Amino acid sequence: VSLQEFLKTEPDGTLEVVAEQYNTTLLEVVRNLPSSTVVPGDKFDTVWDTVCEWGNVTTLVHTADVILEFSGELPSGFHRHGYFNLRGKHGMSGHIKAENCTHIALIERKFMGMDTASILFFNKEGSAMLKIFLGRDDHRQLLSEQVSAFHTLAASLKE
Amino acid sequence: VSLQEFLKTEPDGTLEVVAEQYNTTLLEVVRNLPSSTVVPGDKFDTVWDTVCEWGNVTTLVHTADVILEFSGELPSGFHRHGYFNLRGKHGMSGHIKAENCTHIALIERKFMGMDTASILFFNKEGSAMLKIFLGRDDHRQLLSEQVSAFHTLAASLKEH
Repeated sequence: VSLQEFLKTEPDGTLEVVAEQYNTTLLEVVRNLPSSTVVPGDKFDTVWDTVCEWGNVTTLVHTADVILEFSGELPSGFHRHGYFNLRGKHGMSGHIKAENCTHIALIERKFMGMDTASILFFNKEGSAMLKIFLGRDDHRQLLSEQVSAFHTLAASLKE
Repeated sequence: VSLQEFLKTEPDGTLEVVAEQYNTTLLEVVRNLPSSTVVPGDKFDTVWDTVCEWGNVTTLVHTADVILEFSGELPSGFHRHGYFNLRGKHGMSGHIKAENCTHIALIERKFMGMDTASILFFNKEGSAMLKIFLGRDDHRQLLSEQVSAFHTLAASLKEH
């Protein structure tokens, strides 16, 4: 089966190993998803500044040996000398080489039966440099008000 | 000219640049610092559980394109199926492949004239998988109560 008709079931797990199995990038897998919106990285400020208004979200960084995730409001930031510098908001700060972000995707899919809505920031190799996931309530369901705002952003970008 | 001689006089920037400039690993640079304590990765639980008592610290992860840092209390965690899983309370959670941590270092040095005190967790290639830095006050000075606790941990790591 080719990649696009394969991603039309719903993979039993993460999108990263689908990319392996087809000798391709995470970005190429995301493009072939049933429900994804992919835009160039010059939409970074529009996407970032929009999510900053959504309330508590989860920001995630993945390395070979660590996953750190931060639940809370997305900090605002400013550009200086190639860096996007986060302003310290109740805990999380740091910097992003935002000009190395060449693509951004908004994704909706099931992950092990769980509705998910995420924003993926891609580097020039087609791999993820950062992920943001929508927040959840006490019964582990998405916050519908955030889902609505996410849908508004996807429509404004593309769809 | 040699690495240890070069480090006896405080480099003007980060320690990775020194390893870059010397074509070696960050761990080898850290070993040759004037003020460092290096222990094996089996001290992970002792180090982690100790820092969890220190108050607000800064935990940092560094990738090619992102640095994220979290200021606050270090979350406790539990081991399961090879992961150390954080019980994220006030924001930061996640998981660490702690059995891939082969060395831990406690470091004190000046960074651009600033006293700093850090804990570096190393992978088997001798590079950093995670960093924890001591907290600061509004004048950007270290919290001396944390520095004292850091010194207590370094002394205890030198028992074995």
